[PDB]
Amino acid sequence: MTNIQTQLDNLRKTLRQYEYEYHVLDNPSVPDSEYDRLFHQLKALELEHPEFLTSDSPTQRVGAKPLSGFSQIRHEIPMLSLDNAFSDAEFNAFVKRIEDRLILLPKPLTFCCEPKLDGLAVSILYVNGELTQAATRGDGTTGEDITANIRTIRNVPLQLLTDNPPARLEVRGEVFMPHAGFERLNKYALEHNEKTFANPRNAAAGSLRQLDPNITSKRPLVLNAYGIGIAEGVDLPTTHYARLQWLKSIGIPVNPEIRLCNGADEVLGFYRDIQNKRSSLGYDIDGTVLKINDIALQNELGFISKAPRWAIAYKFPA
Amino acid sequence: MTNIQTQLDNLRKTLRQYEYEYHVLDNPSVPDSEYDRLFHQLKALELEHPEFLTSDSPTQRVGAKPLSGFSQIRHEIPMLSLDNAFSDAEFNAFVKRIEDRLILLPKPLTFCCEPKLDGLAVSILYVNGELTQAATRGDGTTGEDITANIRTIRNVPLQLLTDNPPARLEVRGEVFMPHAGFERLNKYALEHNEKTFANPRNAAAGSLRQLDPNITSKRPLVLNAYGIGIAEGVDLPTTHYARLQWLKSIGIPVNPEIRLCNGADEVLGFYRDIQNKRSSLGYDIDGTVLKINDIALQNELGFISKAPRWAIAYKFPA
Ligand SMILES: Cc1ccc(Cn2cc(C(N)=O)ccc2=O)c(C)c1
Ligand SMILES: Cc1ccc(Cn2cc(C(N)=O)ccc2=O)c(C)c1
Ligand SMILES: COc1ccc(O)c2nc(C)c(C)nc12
Ligand SMILES: COc1ccc(O)c2nc(C)c(C)nc12
Repeated sequence: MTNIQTQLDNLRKTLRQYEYEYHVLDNPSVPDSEYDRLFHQLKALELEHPEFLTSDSPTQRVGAKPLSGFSQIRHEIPMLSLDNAFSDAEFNAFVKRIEDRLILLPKPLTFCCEPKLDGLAVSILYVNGELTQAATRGDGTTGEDITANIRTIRNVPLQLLTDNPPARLEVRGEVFMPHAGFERLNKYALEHNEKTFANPRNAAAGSLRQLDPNITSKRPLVLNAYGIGIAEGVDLPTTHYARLQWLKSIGIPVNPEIRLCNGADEVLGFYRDIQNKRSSLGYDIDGTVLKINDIALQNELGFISKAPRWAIAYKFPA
Repeated sequence: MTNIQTQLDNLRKTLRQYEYEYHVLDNPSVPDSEYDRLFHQLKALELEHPEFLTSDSPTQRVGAKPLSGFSQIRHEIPMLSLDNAFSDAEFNAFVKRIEDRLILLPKPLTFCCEPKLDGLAVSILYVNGELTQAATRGDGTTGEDITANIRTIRNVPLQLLTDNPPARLEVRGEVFMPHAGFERLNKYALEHNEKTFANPRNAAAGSLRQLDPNITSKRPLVLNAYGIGIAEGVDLPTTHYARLQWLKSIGIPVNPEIRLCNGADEVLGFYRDIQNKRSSLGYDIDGTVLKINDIALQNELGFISKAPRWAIAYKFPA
């Protein structure tokens, strides 16, 4: 044991706690100046004592050497697409189809309702708590290595916030750029002759495709986790909301506007409440993503492969 | 010009006409003995005058040398999957979802209704009328070269029945084995010590995976074309039924039980009529495949990629 290895560990633990509070809780216990005082106190010391520097330290978010092309990554568990509804009557028909397709319909049919961010789908792996690999969605089967670019996102933890993290946990989420960040960026490109971005979706996509993390660092990107992929060494809850609540408690950013709605009548109330809030969110939203909250019912219903909406195989019973 | 090149052309034209009548029309103009008389009259002569032998002659269906492993084939146009319904109430919900999803709902909503064969999905290419390539469905993106095995199917034309065939036409269909053929096959395996087949679906799959066409030739397989892929040099009709009627007129086998039904009430009548006929068809059927007959409405509705049945992105209007 030494006083400096004790100081480094203390600073790291504090700075991660301050980052959880600022980014995930939206409730920092200290001013930004305090957070920064300790940030460069740590950074200075790691450089004065290189032997005690760790790859997941809050000061090592940015890789100094720019990359020379992205590498392909075959996703273990596939990244699926989403079905879409464009009306109250169309949404109610999708529910009635599930109501019959199920073996037993519970009296309250609970749904985890969330806003649909206009963002880029990614998959982030965490091995024994620390971030080792990040990748784009791509076609769903294959994507690209955006690890050094995901590492630069201030609200993405480099280390999960738990003493017993799982063996391997894949966090699935959408990268996006909020309005303030988007407006600040286009002023800078205008003040320093360079291309401006059309809308926040394109700025985020363009920032993620950068091969120099130092550019990405300057881009004001943000993550919001929507699901889970690989889950080794853990017993994930039996509802989607609770799995989301669980990610929030281990250090991952999740959208605060997520709610549970019992049946289509309540779900339509949520869709309407978010449609009026569109004007005061601080980020873009295409709509609402609605999901069957019970995971057993999700595994009962299942998926549907690339297939027409104009054809159906109405099968016979035994 | 010579009398023998004139004889060969005449025999080929006649034998193809007799095959259309026997296999596609189910109405042969002559007895099987007449068809066979001419078959080996042609075969004998092609062998007495090898120089005038063609690769698409009715006598060259079977390749004499067995293959040494199948080659992979990347499908140009993808081969999609099918959605499924398990009840009257579930089917009506799928219709109501289409009724709203469309911009304009026609008064009569016509559907091309057909029986669902329990068969193996294939893709057959015809270049300037003659059969050049056949392939399995596989994952949808990639399949296997079963050209020499498809060539052996008595009801699959080696040459389209038209003086102006299209540039490239991909016929999409299901290979299956009828009951008589299936019962005759298992008696032969029992009488000559070999594995029997569980049901017609497995016998057909096992026959298609043979690398020696001579085995496939002996297996009593059959094709029924359900759709079209590549379509160069032709203006395909604006309805699914008419495209099917068109395949029937150029020499391809299509199921005779296919009918047009106006609206869900009539479609349910068809589903019921086929459910009672199950007992007297002479081949297996899992159910009924129902399709929106108008091709414009098909291109309006579109497809849906690998995606959950338990989730939906209810988007906002402009
Ligand atoms: C100078 C400076 C330092 C830090 C921040 C934001 N911030 C604050 C905290 C905090 N308050 O605990 C934690 C992480 C973080 O990213 C800004 C905007 C500017
Ligand atoms: C001996 C023999 C010859 C032909 C057939 C069946 N058949 C008949 C015709 C025909 N009638 O025009 C055309 C093609 C064909 O496949 C069988 C069952 C047995
Ligand atoms: C970018 O795509 C999405 C966004 C938000 C979601 O909740 C998603 N939920 C699921 C299940 C899937 C496949 N995609 C999602
Ligand atoms: C073996 O799969 C099928 C069988 C019958 C059909 O009509 C099909 N119709 C379509 C459009 C598709 C994608 N698959 C089909």
